[PDB]
Amino acid sequence: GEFQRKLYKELVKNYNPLERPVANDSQPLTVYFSLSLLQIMDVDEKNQVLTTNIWLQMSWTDHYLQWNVSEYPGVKTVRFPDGQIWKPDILLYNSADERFDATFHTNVLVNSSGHCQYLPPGIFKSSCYIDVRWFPFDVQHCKLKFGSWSYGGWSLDLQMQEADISGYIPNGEWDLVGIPGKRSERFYECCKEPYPDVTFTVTMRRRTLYYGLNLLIPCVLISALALLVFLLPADSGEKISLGITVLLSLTVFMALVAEIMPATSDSVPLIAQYFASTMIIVGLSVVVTVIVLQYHHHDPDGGKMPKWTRVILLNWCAWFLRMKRPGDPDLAKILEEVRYIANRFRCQDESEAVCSEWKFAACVVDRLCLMAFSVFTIICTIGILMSAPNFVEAVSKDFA
Amino acid sequence: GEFQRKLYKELVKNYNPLERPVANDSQPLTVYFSLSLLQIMDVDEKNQVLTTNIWLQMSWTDHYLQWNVSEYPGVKTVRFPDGQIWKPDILLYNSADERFDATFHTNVLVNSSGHCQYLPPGIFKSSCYIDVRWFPFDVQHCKLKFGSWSYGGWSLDLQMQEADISGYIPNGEWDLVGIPGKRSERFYECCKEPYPDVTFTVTMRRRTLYYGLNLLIPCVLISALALLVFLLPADSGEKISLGITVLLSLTVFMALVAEIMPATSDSVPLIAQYFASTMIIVGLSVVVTVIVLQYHHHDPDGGKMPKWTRVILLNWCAWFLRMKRPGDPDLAKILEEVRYIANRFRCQDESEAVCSEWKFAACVVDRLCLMAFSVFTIICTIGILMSAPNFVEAVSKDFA
Amino acid sequence: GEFQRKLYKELVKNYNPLERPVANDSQPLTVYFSLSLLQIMDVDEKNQVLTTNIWLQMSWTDHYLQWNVSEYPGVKTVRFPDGQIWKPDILLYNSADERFDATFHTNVLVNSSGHCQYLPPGIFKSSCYIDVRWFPFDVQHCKLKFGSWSYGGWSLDLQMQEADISGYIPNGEWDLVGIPGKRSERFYECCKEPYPDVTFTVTMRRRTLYYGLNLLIPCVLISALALLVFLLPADSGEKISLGITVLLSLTVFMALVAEIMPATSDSVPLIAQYFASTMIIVGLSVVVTVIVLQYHHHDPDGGKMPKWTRVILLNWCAWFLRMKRPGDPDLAKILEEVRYIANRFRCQDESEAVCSEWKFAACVVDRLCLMAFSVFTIICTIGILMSAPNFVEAVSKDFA
Amino acid sequence: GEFQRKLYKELVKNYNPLERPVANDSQPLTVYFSLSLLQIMDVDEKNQVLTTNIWLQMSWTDHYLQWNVSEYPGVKTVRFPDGQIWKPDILLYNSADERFDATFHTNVLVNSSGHCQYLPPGIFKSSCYIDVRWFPFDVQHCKLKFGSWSYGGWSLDLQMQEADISGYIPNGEWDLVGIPGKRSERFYECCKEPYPDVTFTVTMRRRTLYYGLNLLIPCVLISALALLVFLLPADSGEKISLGITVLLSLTVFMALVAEIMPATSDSVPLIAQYFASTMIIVGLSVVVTVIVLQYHHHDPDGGKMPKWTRVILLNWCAWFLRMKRPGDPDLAKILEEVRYIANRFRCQDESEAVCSEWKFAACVVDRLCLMAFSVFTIICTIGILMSAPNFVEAVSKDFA
Amino acid sequence: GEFQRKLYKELVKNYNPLERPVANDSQPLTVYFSLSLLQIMDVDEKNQVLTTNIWLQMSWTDHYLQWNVSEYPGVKTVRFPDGQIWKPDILLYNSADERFDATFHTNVLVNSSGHCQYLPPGIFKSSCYIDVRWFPFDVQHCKLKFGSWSYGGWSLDLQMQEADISGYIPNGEWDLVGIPGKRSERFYECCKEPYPDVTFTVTMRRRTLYYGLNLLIPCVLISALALLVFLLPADSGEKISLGITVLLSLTVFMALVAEIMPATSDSVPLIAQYFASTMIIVGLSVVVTVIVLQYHHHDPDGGKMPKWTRVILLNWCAWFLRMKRPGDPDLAKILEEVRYIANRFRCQDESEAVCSEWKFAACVVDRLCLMAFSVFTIICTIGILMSAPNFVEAVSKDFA
Ligand SMILES: CN1CCC[C@H]1c1cccnc1
Ligand SMILES: CN1CCC[C@H]1c1cccnc1
Ligand SMILES: CN1CCC[C@H]1c1cccnc1
Ligand SMILES: CN1CCC[C@H]1c1cccnc1
Repeated sequence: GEFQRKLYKELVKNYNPLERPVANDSQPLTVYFSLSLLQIMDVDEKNQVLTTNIWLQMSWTDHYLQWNVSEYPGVKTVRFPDGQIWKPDILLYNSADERFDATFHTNVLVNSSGHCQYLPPGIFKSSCYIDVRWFPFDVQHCKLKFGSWSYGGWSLDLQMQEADISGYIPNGEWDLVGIPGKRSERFYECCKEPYPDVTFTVTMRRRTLYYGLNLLIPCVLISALALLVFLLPADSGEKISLGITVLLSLTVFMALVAEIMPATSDSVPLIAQYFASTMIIVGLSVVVTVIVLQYHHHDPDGGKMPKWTRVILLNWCAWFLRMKRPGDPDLAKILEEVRYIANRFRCQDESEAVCSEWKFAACVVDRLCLMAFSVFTIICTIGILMSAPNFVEAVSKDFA
Repeated sequence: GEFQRKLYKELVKNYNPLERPVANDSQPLTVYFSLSLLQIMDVDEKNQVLTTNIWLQMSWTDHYLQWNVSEYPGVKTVRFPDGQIWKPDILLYNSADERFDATFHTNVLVNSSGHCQYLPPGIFKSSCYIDVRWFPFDVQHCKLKFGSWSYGGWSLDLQMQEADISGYIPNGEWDLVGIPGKRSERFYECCKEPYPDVTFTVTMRRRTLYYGLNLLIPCVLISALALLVFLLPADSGEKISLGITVLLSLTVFMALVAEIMPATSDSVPLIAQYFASTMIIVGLSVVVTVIVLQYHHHDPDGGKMPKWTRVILLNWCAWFLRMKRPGDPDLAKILEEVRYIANRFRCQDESEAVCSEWKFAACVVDRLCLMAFSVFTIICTIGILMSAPNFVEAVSKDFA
Repeated sequence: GEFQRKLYKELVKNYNPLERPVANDSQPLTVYFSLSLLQIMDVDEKNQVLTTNIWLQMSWTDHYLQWNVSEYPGVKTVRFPDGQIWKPDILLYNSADERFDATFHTNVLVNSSGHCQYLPPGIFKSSCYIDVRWFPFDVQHCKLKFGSWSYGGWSLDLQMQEADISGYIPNGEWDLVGIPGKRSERFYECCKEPYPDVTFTVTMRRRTLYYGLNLLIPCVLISALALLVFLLPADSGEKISLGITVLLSLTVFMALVAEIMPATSDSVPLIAQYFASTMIIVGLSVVVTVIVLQYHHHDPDGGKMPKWTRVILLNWCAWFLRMKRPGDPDLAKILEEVRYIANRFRCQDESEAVCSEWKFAACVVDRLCLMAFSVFTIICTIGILMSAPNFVEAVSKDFA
Repeated sequence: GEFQRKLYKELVKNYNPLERPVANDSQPLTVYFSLSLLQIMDVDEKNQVLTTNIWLQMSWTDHYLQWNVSEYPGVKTVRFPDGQIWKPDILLYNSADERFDATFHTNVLVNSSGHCQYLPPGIFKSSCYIDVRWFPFDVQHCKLKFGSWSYGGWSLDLQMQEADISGYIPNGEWDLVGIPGKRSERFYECCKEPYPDVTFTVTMRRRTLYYGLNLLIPCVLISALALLVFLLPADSGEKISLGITVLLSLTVFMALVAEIMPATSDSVPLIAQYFASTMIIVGLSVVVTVIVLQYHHHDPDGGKMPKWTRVILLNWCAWFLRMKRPGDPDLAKILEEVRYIANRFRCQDESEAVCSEWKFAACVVDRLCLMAFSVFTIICTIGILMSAPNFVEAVSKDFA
Repeated sequence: GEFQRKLYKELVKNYNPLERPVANDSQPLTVYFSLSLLQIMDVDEKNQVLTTNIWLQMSWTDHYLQWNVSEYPGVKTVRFPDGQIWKPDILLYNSADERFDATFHTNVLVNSSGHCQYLPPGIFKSSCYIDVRWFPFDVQHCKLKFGSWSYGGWSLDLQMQEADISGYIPNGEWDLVGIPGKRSERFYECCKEPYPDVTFTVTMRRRTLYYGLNLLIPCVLISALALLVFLLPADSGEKISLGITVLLSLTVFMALVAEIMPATSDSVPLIAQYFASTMIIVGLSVVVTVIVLQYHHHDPDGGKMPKWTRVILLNWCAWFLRMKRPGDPDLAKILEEVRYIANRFRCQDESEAVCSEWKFAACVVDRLCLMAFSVFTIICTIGILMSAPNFVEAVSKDFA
């Protein structure tokens, strides 16, 4: 259109894109900054990197891009590309992207009264501190720091508008609690001028259904299966095999799965604590299995039972568990020979009785250890899980 | 040519690439937008990222790029590169690429009557919601949202043309069901102007041949082989080894293959449910194996069976399964000694008979458990698989 | 030089880089397109992406870049950079690179008679269909489609010259069979103008030495050592251990190694078929081992051998395999007592006689199944391998 | 503003961005270079790559960008983008990024007296030598070398200001010791001119809580559990199983975990030394277990022990460990026959006694080797861990 | 300064960056090309990609960039950025980066007599053929080809200066042997003009301390521990378990670690050959263990030993190994009964003697095969290691 073309010709006349568009130079320029979050595309615990897809909202009044709509009847808004009009140098301070600016420079809508608008999208990659102490029931606060790079408080009076999450799409792993913001002024060793900034904190809670179903439940079930080593009769040579195979499976599990955790040293993760507790339980189970096998395979001539252990293990533990406690010269020479045979048989029977008593003591120790270990692992797992905060509310929100 | 050079000289005379080419500024500009899908290169279930090779189709009428062919006899079409003529700022709203615009800016052909065409290719990386509840028999709908970034409904009246899949090449993993689309107008908190957009939904079904062959069949086969623990005679100490080895192999299979699923918590995947069912079956098989070994290795002097279990396990289960149920003074002192030997032998024989009865009870329990577990696992696998919709048609298309 | 500088000044005068350099605008411009394959950098079966390092070759006559060498004695060729002269917009249609154009824009040589040359290099990433049905003995045909983007048949008459592989550096994995090319005209729904293109098909054969040494041989050898379960005497209980451990090793092998295959569903790959056959063989070997152990550990009082199985297993299989088939009152009651002990011993002897017959039957079944499984695995492996085409020629080229 | 626009117009009049802004060309230009470390985002031991978020600080006096504020009442500072004013070509010499320069070119603040300021951020990726001889208790010194690329001592007199870590955020894995630096002049084979540079050395210490908890503790515990093979009674048959399973688990652990060490050959890492010691201990334990099983399973008729091993193993080791040491014609023919039976029984008892003495000797060796191996492993692990320097202080800082 | 600004104004007057700066156009331009290798950042055996950080050195005489220093007292050197003065289009022919030109375009210094200098750095990624036949003791020669892209011999007379490695920082993994180069002229099918090039060959040797310590030693030790299967007494059922577990661990080791070799078929790598030999040794050991178990568990009623094997295994091998070779009517009916009992006992003793002889033969076979296998494995490992060239010098340089 003739009017649009003439207005475009007259609008850039004597216009310098480097100049701050203010009628009075001594007065600061007010820029309203906001944010429009859409997706928490990825959060990387190991690298402490937050990746989001957001739209930055900026607005300011331009003193030179004004016209009377009566003289230009058809046009009411005009769009300027990058590098043709002044734009704020608002940057993400704590950006982790290889190129510092991840915004996609788009056009700039302009009022008929000089008011401007700027909505550059972009995949923002910010470095936020990630806490894994209460993993996976942790609540993460990551901060997005936005502020003008080379404009101070006397020049660009940055202002805050509430973040908009109307277009936000739910993430399958993280539940958003809110995105509050704050505006503050900081001094720098470079210069004697304040540099106001707008910081948006992203509070997200991790959904624990997948992790609880894939890590906690299988490991708890395998630990409960490890207790089966104490129900295997000692006569079958499979207790050691079962215990060591369970331990090998679990030690493969921890190293293979719980490696996505960052190599931080701020504190021990809850999952690490619980894996360590399970490893201790399984190792002590193997130790007790070795002790039980040592008691079971005792030589009758190796040594009699000591009085204290004999009396305690055959009276007190039996009472507690209600275990059942088992239990012419030719004739002369031929008689002597058969007497020898029978005496040897009697000695064999006495040795067998001693061995049976040893086996009973071993089985009693085994049952007592099974009960104690089951109680210990139940209480330890319950306490470890309940130690983390927001555990009950997380379960109520996820499983219920 | 002289005519072509003169027309190029006269075409850009007083031409502003920022101006919307409309004869009447108060009227909007009609832009026909379409899409030409070529390949679904990659869909990332874990990353919720879809990657496709597509060509965007845009066409609009330019009021300033017109000429009389009679005055330029040889030329009929001209091409302008990027940044020399006005082009719609149509962008992919839900882009997941590091740079928002993935299009490759190509030349722009022009009619002799001002009509234009624009066919920029590009590797579009859009973020779509990926549902894995019915994996691998899931049907996925992902939306590609296209619309002008800075032009509203009063300026750029975006229209729609049906997507073209004539050049589409098939994927070896996903079967296209179609690419429908819709045009809608929505408001934004920025401005009081509607912004029409065109959204193309991609409906793709996953081909399940590879997954069913490489995950389902091996796991069902190994679960069926785990039932062999109940056909092993208890006299050989290998039931526990077989069971624990099968369980370890299955837990490695799970934690090694079922990891490409995203860590979502919307719902439990079907494959996760079926792996959990298989894990429960194998664990309970190990528990029953320990029970059978406990029954088999019973001390004769430990205690007789309770009459209830004796009668039930020796009558009812035997009848149901048609089990076969097995079964001077020198002479005086020599007499007493052989009497003692024979009495000891008779006691040994009766103890052996009791032990054999215990072994029979253990074997009968084992067989009953084998039958029950086979029925349970068959019905559970069949039900879990048949629960997912479109299962039968997926099989008919893939295997048949 | 003065002459060179003057010629450069006069050559750009009134030159428009957007104009097609033709004396008669109605006459199409002839562009000779060729390719210079240098390397096959990488071919990605999983992602269906081919990566090559090639030099495109273009040649066309320019009407405006001509001069008389008599007037410029010293200069005979001139080079222009990108964006200063007209260049064909020849693009790789089926490109899979994040940016569509992977070429590196270099200078353009010019004759003293207007003839031009343009050889841009680049790492080209094309989406070619990869067939893994006969993996690893497959022959892959991948197509590189080149053609002008915005120029039709009435404007840019593309012509094909034979591809040059003179500087081709052989790859250590793939053997180049040839790079034939073809030129065709195809229509588009946009426009009523043909768009000639040049398509180069890359026929490469996979060298199978590495794959046959690292995958086929170890799996065959592991199956051969899994057949050893049928040579272990049943009295020693490690048959189940050996069989299950070999099955575990093989199921780890297949999952860990045969994962570079794409998740395609066009057809079952040969390596997948062979792995499935090996899995079936090992699982059936475990089943037969369980059956053999069940026959070996049979209670003598459990039941006599059925007549049919007894006669056939002790006559027909023995004949076939030529197996060896094994085999005052005081005195009165002392008589009665010794008679009792001897009768018990005789019954005992009959008991181990029956047990030895059972063990012989189990061993005969074991040897028969060993022979059957050996012959079956041999014929299955040979047939599966020889089913794929070009097997013999591939072996003759690689190993011989 | 009118004053701002006029000043911008007059400031770039006759200004060449290529010219070094100095009043006297013969005098060098003083540029104060500093650094503002913000985060140690990632260090790559395998790739010898350091990644940090830093802000470079540069300052210099410009003789052409000066004005009298009395003539421009409102403006006091002006900002110039890249490419419009002269900037130092200060580059990171040892950069490991695909593009050599990673700085984000930002605007340039300017005084009212010509003084300048330049604060370009960037994700700096540098190649620093990484020493793993004391892993994970190592202290790393990586050098960042900054200096002008094409300006010498006579032209650009680079000066140094102390690095600022006021805005530094702690890293969860590395504890910063300090960031000292030095300025030096070094010559080049190209040119007879010094090129002063500023080199910042980053001294970081690795926090060892995570590594000590996840690698040292599990491996020490597994090694301690490997000694349980010596407490297993020899009558049971799981000693070899336990030993070989522990060795397999440990080698799987080492292969899967100690792979993020770089493949350097400068020296053997401490973790590699300790893993090798553990592997040697476990292998020698398996050898000792084989020897003990050979001693335990000795045929009585195979031959009596040598007198030397007899006396030593039954006297000296027993004393040291205080182990208990176990321990008408018809009548004639009937006597002869029963005498035969009894003599055979006596010979059997003699052989049994010899075998029991063999078992006692085997158990004595087993206990002695258990004690020796426990002492050896404890001293070896303590010595290896204490060999690394700063071990005590690292433990005190992390665990205490 | 005024002089510097005036010289900058006068230097670019009538200047054309496209023009070759030569006084006589017919005469070629002499460009001195060199290289300053700094670091071998990474070499990719699998990808056949060599990554180095180098500085390119170029120098040429410019006819138009000359001035009299008397007229410009202060300035003596000037710097031009990219695109303002003519630069050689020297490119890396065999590049592998996604963009062909990986150099960073820095400033260009100029003499007071027209002599120029150009030092563009960059991370150069070149495709070099990598030979893994003698891995890890291989010596790699990779070629970096540099030459003018669009300038021939008649125009740009390229000259070579020796590569500079003064600034080289030694790599931990690879030892530099030297970087010699050559200059040659090649003809291309495009043009009838020679195109001289400079090719630098990088001769690098791999330091083998890490690989020898982490692959060769563990596998040799594991094979030596697999040889322990022949010292286990056959009475303990653990030979099969030990052998199969070692084979499983080794087959995990190979497929898990020796995967960074490329899938090349030029020749079998030394490490692959050694792994194949170890696998064959372990499999044959398992076969021999199965044979020994078959001999040990022989039914005495199965059949007598063949005379040949009896005599050879009891005489020749025993002599060679010096193995010890073990070794009124009532009275009548009581006589008959006791005679029966004793006759059965004598038959039992004869059977036991036959079984003991079988056990002796099995043990002798076991010891003989142990000796043979130890000798075979030691000779095979020594020979396969010594086969590779530069083995002794690599050992002397690394371990000594
Ligand atoms: C607040 N700004 C952003 C970081 C430093 C500071 C600054 C000061 C002067 C010139 N550039 C940047
Ligand atoms: C519809 N457009 C795209 C997203 C927001 C909106 C918009 C409005 C004004 C200026 N830029 C963008
Ligand atoms: C041949 N070109 C490449 C693909 C389609 C066709 C085309 C048609 C119109 C405008 N641009 C491209
Ligand atoms: C100090 N500069 C940076 C590295 C080399 C040196 C240099 C010398 C001459 C021309 N360019 C660079």
